[PDB]
Amino acid sequence: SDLQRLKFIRHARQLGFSLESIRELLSIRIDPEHHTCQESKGIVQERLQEVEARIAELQSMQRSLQRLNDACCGTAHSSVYCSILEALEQGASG
Amino acid sequence: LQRLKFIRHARQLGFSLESIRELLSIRIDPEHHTCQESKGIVQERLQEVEARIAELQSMQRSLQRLNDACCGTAHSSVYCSILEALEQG
Ligand SMILES: [Mg+2]
Ligand SMILES: [Zn+2]
Ligand SMILES: [Zn+2]
Ligand SMILES: [Zn+2]
Ligand SMILES: [Zn+2]
Repeated sequence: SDLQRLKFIRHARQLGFSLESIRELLSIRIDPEHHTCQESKGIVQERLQEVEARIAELQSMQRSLQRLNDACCGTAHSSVYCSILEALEQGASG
Repeated sequence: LQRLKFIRHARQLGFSLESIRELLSIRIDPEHHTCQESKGIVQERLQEVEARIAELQSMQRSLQRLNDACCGTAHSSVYCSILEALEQG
């Protein structure tokens, strides 16, 4: 139905599939007899790898930011002594 | 060259232009700023990063499940579990 098609698209968009990938998934959807699991899995797996890569990138930043946070007292203490500034002057490892 | 190095490091952590601007002001006039200010800027960015990680991990878990159930071979997509899952959500 029209509602089911939108539901299909909605679910794919919720997983972050690109316009290109959703178009391909839709093509498979209405013409499955001429497509395979290798094609559908490839679409999913490529998106999966991009998501995991982005998570790892963010986690690296998360760890550095966490280290920056943890070393600072976070009070009225004069910034002339702030470890955050010292760290950023040296690098981005936190 | 140091100001540019500082900015580079801040950029590597994803700080916004606004946050970098605030950090630079603290850096140049530290005697009139506090650790509370610098830590707040760090926490705002850290929380933004953690929020995005959480959103992505949610997608990752679902995608991983879709991946694992499919044979990924010449098997006709008429039987594909990925398409079935997408229909259901
Ligand atoms: Mg110290
Ligand atoms: Zn302090
Ligand atoms: Zn500090
Ligand atoms: Zn299969
Ligand atoms: Zn399949």
